[PDB]
Amino acid sequence: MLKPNVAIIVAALKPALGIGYKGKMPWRLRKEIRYFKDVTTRTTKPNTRNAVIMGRKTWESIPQKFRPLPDRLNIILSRSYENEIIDDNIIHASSIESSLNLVSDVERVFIIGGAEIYNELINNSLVSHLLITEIEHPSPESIEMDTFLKFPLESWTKQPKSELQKFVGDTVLEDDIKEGDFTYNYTLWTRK
Ligand SMILES: NC(=O)C1=CN([C@@H]2O[C@H](COP(=O)(O)OP(=O)(O)OC[C@H]3O[C@@H](n4cnc5c(N)ncnc54)[C@H](OP(=O)(O)O)[C@@H]3O)[C@@H](O)[C@H]2O)C=CC1
Ligand SMILES: Nc1nc(N)c2c(Cl)c(N)ccc2n1
Repeated sequence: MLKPNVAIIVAALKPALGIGYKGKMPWRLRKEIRYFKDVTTRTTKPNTRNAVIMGRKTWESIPQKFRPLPDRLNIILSRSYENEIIDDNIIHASSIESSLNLVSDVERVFIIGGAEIYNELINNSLVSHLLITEIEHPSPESIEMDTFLKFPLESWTKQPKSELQKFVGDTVLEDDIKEGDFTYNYTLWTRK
């Protein structure tokens, strides 16, 4: 696959854009996990699938019994890996672009984390869209976080919900979803 458009998908707590703590997500938002699953799995073309790219630490954080993520091509990046097709669902690679050379019959490509991957790949011009779940809490400072997004948002434009809807197709997008003390909304951003 040559120069595909790539999307980053992440959930962050405003205003600092915290995304983790000691290797885990600092929240368990049931509806959000379901949205992640649907957006990253659904395709429109016929015999295609989407590809999810992640850092080695992220891969290792998924219980072995629950990986690879089903119904998607999984690509794991490590600076120590040789470009290798493990099986039909798993690819090992040392760079995003090399990994993409190994794929065919992929519709969309998503970067799913973690922090290091995100903070590095945001500056790669292959990244054309950001799907950011913006999470709000009454006392954000009470949530322990050690990992944050460092995205140059001044170079990106948040699109209206209509554009997000068009992006996701059929997926139901509820507004101001509440789960415990968290309130969240899905958003789409494109480069200026
Ligand atoms: N809020 C959210 O939506 C999400 C949050 N996260 C959070 O992220 C955190 C984990 O992030 P982090 O620890 O940084 O882990 P990552 O998943 O980003 O893995 C980092 C590893 O990826 C490899 N890697 C990193 N950059 C590159 C590169 N540019 N090219 C090739 N390989 C590269 C390296 O592997 P090697 O060392 O083998 O070279 C590095 O050690 C947790 O807190 C987790 O909860 C994760 C996903 C979503
Ligand atoms: N928005 C969004 N983005 C991710 N990358 C997510 C991941 Cl990897 C897990 N595991 C769960 C929810 C997510 N939610």
